[PDB]
Amino acid sequence: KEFDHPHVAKLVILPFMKHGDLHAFLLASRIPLQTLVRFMVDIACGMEYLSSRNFIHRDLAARNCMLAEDMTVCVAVKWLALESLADNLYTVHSDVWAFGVTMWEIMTRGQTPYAGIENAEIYNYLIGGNRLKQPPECMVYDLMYQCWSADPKQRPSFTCLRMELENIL
Ligand SMILES: COc1ccccc1CNc1ncc(C(=O)NCCCN2CCCC2=O)c(NC2CCCC2)n1
Repeated sequence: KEFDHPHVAKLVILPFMKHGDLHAFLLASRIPLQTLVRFMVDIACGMEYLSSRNFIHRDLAARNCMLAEDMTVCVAVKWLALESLADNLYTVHSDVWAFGVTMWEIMTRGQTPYAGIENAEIYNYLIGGNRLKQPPECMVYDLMYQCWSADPKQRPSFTCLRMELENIL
């Protein structure tokens, strides 16, 4: 883990991050569409770097992304792909799933995905063709929705995700 990218947490023994994790942060602010999308580009650059080095993360979520003082985000069952729950299969494609849900957390400013649903009924709930809902006023919903295709080969790579997100400006 001698990785070095500005959207991947350095190994120093971790740096001190003035503004906390992105989850607690987004939660402080609830209790603009333009700052949230920048959050998403960051995590996507971070994730592009890791998967290029064939590092499979396995626990991507807002809680595990960190805001530095400059306010860039760096990357450090409710997030798990169909195939990770059913077959304990973890890949770039399930990491892409998790990002999808992180994209949703951001847009809900830190809501527990599938809030009124138990851990145990998410699978059943996901094979039903059901996904996380488009949050009240959200443009973006389409990209995160691709990230949760049943066929992991239809989920867009982190390079595509970043571009669709960078593009959206
Ligand atoms: C999780 O560990 C890390 C991973 C990657 C880089 C750095 C670290 C650890 N560094 C670090 N530095 C400052 C903090 C830290 O707490 N900073 C103060 C943040 C307080 N908040 C929360 C809402 C707004 C605010 O300013 C921290 N917190 C851990 C992470 C999640 C909960 C507790 N952690």
